[PDB]
Amino acid sequence: RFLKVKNWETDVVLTDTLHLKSTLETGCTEHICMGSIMLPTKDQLFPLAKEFLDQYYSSIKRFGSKAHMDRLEEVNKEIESTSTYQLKDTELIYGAKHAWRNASRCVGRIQWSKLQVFDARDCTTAHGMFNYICNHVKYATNKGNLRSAITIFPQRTDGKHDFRVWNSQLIRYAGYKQPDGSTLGDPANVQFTEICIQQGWKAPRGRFDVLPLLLQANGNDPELFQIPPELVLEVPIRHPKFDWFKDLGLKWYGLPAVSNMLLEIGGLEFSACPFSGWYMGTEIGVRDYCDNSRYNILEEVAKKMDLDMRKTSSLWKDQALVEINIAVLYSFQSDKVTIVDHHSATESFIKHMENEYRCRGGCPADWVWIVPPMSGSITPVFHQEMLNYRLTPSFEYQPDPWNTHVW
Amino acid sequence: RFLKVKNWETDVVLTDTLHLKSTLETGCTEHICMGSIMLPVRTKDQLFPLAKEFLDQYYSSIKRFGSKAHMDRLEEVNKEIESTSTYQLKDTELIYGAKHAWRNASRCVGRIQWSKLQVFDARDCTTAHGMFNYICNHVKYATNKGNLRSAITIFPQRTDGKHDFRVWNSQLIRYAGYKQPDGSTLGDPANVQFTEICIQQGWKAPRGRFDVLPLLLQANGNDPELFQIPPELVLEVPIRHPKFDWFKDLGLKWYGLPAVSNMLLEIGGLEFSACPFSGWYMGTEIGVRDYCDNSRYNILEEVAKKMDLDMRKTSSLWKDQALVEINIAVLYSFQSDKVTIVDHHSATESFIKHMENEYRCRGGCPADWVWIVPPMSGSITPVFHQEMLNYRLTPSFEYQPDPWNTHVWK
Ligand code: HEM
Ligand code: HEM
Ligand SMILES: N=C(NCCC[C@H](N)C(=O)N[C@@H](CCN)C(N)=O)N[N+](=O)[O-]
Ligand SMILES: N=C(NCCC[C@H](N)C(=O)N[C@@H](CCN)C(N)=O)N[N+](=O)[O-]
Ligand SMILES: C[C@H](O)[C@H](O)[C@H]1CNc2nc(N)[nH]c(=O)c2N1
Ligand SMILES: C[C@H](O)[C@H](O)[C@H]1CNc2nc(N)[nH]c(=O)c2N1
Ligand SMILES: [Zn+2]
Repeated sequence: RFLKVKNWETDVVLTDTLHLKSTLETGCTEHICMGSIMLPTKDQLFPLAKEFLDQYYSSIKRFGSKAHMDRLEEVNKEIESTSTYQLKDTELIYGAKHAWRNASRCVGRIQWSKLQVFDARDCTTAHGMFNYICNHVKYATNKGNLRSAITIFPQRTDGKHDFRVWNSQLIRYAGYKQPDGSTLGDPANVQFTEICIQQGWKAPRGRFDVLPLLLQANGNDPELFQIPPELVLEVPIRHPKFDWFKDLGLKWYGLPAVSNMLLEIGGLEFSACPFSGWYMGTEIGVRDYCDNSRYNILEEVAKKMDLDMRKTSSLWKDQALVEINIAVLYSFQSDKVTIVDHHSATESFIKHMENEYRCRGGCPADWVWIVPPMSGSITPVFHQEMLNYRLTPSFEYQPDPWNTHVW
Repeated sequence: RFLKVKNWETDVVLTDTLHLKSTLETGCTEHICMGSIMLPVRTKDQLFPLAKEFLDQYYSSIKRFGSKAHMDRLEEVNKEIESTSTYQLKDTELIYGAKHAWRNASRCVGRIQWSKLQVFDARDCTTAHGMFNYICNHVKYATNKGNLRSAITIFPQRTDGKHDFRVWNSQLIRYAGYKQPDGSTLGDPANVQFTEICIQQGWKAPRGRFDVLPLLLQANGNDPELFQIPPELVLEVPIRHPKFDWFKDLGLKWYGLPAVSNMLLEIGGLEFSACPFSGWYMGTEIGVRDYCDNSRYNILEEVAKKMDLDMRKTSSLWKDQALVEINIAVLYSFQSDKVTIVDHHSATESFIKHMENEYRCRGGCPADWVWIVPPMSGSITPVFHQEMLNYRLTPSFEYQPDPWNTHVWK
């Protein structure tokens, strides 16, 4: 069927047909919606490959051509013989860009076509991975004028020689459990911060300690490496009015770079595919800084602002939230590092949605993730109906390696 | 089947078995989620089973399942249906049914209060004047001089579909909206079409910014009739700020009694098309949506200007700053006038406790995340971090088409 999507603020209705080409399941049923759940063979492979090549050739206006047919046969014979195949550089680039295009939880997809792809399929070791990663970080950071990029390591073979980056993001802060029973640094990384020590790392036991990369190549045991500090761009956070702010001693890194997902293109699985773009202000100011299970800093900021924290209805938490997020943005813009506010980013997404609807017939989107964690309804996406469904190529979740690795 | 739901802030995991009793569809499929879509005359045939299901739930709730009283009621209803094609609920079943439609309302964050609902039985009502009297009594009881009390008034159920009782207003109390020839709107933009119908029907509009609309009431399928709610019965709150003395000069005020009046209440297969209900406001409803939605009063700029915020660029977060103050004001004004209201922090925290309680004593709590999470400060409320399962249980409150689109004028 053909579904319709309405924006309740502008009345604009869009019709969706792209969903009709969905393959994977959503987790929902006619009886129950799981829209808010965080995570709901040669014979198998060729179909997948064919589906992919078909869209690739269609995208380049050579659908059904001899080239298309030839390629389809070549891959067909390759799988039948090698039980797998290799993507052409062209198909690789198209695949990665589209996996981003299809990321229903990503609000910055208007940038999807401008992705620098780094082919690391010739990589064989952890030092090699480190080398490729350092080059990605430097390229993408670009002294503050961030550029989206992804580095693709060798695809899975027999699952016994998988490449993996154990970190969740290339750059994050350490987390240690203290005697107090409290947590020093980032609580979200406590466990990882331990496996780094349990492996050899010498933690400074600080509040913002850039973690070491834990790289795994060809199924081997992961190895540690410290990213040249000169390559980790960091922003000290200050407020454009509260000169006391700085004493909070807060800072964040400029490069968001998801490194634990799995990239699936034409059936092939790339288990190590770190990618990066740039931050939306709220990710740091609202989630990293104010989540109760994270740096949980609202109370401190509240106190220095000297506001009545006696009653929830004074909305001190909300007032502080705003100020903190004003600081994050302020600091990044001041240090000339790329960053986008939730207002501008959501506006962009709406524009992207409209482009996608008319040039592609739709845009899979997960409302639960697209709407910013603060000021939801004053951003346009809140009033925008969205249809969520899975399309390939795609970025998928995968088990944390330390729960699957056989040392 | 069992389903796990987890809170990513506390790691608490709950198990849901309640969903096994969901009959109605959700709009989603194994291939598509319609979770953010706002809205995705029965036969004797499908009526008795609907009745039986309900009566079994009722008798089980009172620990009399399988009793003689239970079996006789089933036989009594079955006969009545075969005989008259419908059936009447006992007062007790009506009350139980009403409370459960609220208890099952997956988009309602105030459900911790479900068991305390005052049900007014208006099934003996035959005319619009009769409806007006019932509604006046409901508004006065509910308002209770500012100490709000949850209530619902239930008018006669649908029979053949040509004799429906309907409250044409979407809420018993709402402000008029007027579109000017220059394209701008005076009052509340959301109520413009309804305001026009009221004028066409004879209402003398005072054409101001906060004019309480007249009730347009339809009884037994007849053409609707106009009634003005006694002003002394309509409690309102002037909006001022704890620190901004100029806020009061924005000329804002809101009514204190929220009362949805356009939903359909379904109990045991029976359809109640006019069932106005009221509780009390969560601050953000007024402060974030009614006041700051671009298509509503939209006061962000004017408030931002007076605060002398940097409006040159969005990254100054002037909108976000103005938003908090306005919401501080709404809460402050209500508490000062001693009119019940709840802020989003307290409301969401209570809902999590209610939800956990429901999972243990009931096996679940259908909830719509998209609606439950507040329109501001989303992630600093516990619900944002809570996984929820949405499904439909009856009894329930359902949407129904606006009456002006279906009514056959006499
Ligand atoms: C350049 C601007 C970019 C912006 C502003 C942006 C913004 C966002 C935001 C705010 C999220 C949610 C993060 C969270 O809540 O954890 C997100 C998620 C995501 N983005 Fe983008 N993104 C950008 C670039 C990228 C790139 C370059 C890719 C892919 C190559 C991408 C793929 C995804 C995926 C797959 C997710 C979901 C990850 C998860 O489930 O944890 N994003 N993005
Ligand atoms: C005790 C006070 C109550 C509070 C604080 C509360 C709060 C809320 C809020 C914030 C909404 C969302 C409104 C919107 O965004 O349009 C809502 C929706 C809802 N509530 Fe409650 N509520 C209360 C009492 C009730 C009562 C008395 C009933 C039923 C007897 C009820 C039934 C529902 C239903 C059916 C919806 C969804 C309405 C729609 O879809 O438009 N609520 N509630
Ligand atoms: N802006 C991005 N955000 C995604 C990564 C940052 C995100 N806020 C985050 O903390 N993700 C966690 C996963 C959150 N559950 C991680 N993978 O370390 N991506 N980007 O490439 O531009
Ligand atoms: N707090 C309540 N809120 C629901 C009613 C107010 C809501 N903010 C509102 O404006 N609802 C619109 C529907 C909004 N789409 C209506 N039916 O007039 N309900 N209550 O019983 O206490
Ligand atoms: C339970 C719920 O799914 C969870 O808290 C989601 C909500 N929306 C989100 N949205 C984004 N962008 N990122 C998140 O981590 C979440 N967490
Ligand atoms: C499109 C989207 O579903 C829509 O704007 C929803 C989102 N969440 C909501 N939540 C509540 N409580 N009330 C609403 O009117 C809405 N509108
Ligand atoms: Zn769904």
